[PDB]
Amino acid sequence: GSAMALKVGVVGNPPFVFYGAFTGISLDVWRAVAESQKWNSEYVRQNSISAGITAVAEGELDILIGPISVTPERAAIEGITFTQPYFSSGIGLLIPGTATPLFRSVGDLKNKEVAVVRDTTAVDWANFYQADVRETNNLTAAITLLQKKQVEAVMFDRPALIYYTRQNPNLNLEVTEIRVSLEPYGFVLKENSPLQKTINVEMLNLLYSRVIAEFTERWLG
Amino acid sequence: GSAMALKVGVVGNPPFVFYGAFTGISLDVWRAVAESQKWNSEYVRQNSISAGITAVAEGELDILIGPISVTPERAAIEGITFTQPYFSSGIGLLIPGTATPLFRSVGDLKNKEVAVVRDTTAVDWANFYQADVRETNNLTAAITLLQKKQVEAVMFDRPALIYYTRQNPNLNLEVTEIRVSLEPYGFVLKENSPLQKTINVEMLNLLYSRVIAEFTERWLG
Ligand SMILES: N[C@@H](CCC(=O)O)C(=O)O
Ligand SMILES: N[C@@H](CCC(=O)O)C(=O)O
Repeated sequence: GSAMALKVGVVGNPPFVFYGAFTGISLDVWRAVAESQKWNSEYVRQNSISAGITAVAEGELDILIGPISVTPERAAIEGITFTQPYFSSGIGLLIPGTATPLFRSVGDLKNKEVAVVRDTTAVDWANFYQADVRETNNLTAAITLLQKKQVEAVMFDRPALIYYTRQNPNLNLEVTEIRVSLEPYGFVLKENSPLQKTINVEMLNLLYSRVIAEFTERWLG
Repeated sequence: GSAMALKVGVVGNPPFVFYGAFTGISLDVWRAVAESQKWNSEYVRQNSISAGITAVAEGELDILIGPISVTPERAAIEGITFTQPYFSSGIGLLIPGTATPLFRSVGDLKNKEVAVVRDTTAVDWANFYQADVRETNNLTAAITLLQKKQVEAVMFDRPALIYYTRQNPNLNLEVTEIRVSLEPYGFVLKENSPLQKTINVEMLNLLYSRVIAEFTERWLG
């Protein structure tokens, strides 16, 4: 097809998004949608979810894809609308194997030095649970702070934390059973976008046919 | 407030919707949204989800509330759009206590006489799993068919089935551990509705603040 390409902003971490050029669960979901419509895409990495959402509202992007948590604050941003969610995720905690007795509930987060990645929902949850929040630029940085000793835990999306531990079994880090929150992931479109219905219908088809589950199993099963 | 009332279509069964005038989890969610905006409502019972969706598309209703499963086929209906989902439900099976050994998986549904309520997602799931589908007008009718012997099971939303058994412990009916599907519940608005963002933001607030969980616990905890 020689039709104008949709400008797709990409943000997020493994296993939902990997940067080569772009792969992961979120990319698999988007590509299945685009292919079903024979649409062309032009991918543009975004610095953060906030930057990406503004780019969609300002018309610089047609859609923002990735493991984007659907939150009240984000849904309130003028000019944008979320698609139906395609994944139900949880925000968890990564800690040293020796610290497992210390982290048994969210109440245990109070006053503990917790590392979080900037512009992620974890920043707000860590503040809400009264932790000693230490913001970092990326997950690697947050985990490097855990490997040193500045922090006692890293709060971030559970699938990303589990994926990380699986690439570094040598580290002896553990993802607690604690679920700080349950959050749905969705894509972001311009409000009243003429693409909204088509995208929702296709994402729902992928969801109900268990195709999204297959994508997830390929990266985290 | 003397502002024009929003026309709210109501459809569904307990514990999400009860008909006096209207109560239940779905009504609690909607009322919390309306109250936060100081909106006036005018409730109109709908015969079915399909009828209700058409009424929203045709402008007869401003919104359709209830335990409405967000499906690809419904999302594809012209002129409407679903809100963000507010509940994650499962479609289950109600069977006699003596039949528990017979229903251990969806594969066991093949050729079994299954009762379903017309215009519910269960009709499609029962057909998909190759059951001997017997459509009925309402849940009471489907269960009355189970109490007789025309059917070997009733396929319907799990929370409604559990609620039913709890009002009739004398019956000795059991809700199997089988989950035929996992489906999100949402409300239906007119496509590009000027109410969409406000409604989504409020429903998300209720969700994240655990208020929706409190509503559910009040009727099924
Ligand atoms: N789900 C997180 C982002 C997770 C990630 O960057 O992988 C958020 O929406 O803030
Ligand atoms: N969730 C079902 C309806 C359940 C009910 O009527 O209570 C559907 O969307 O078909």
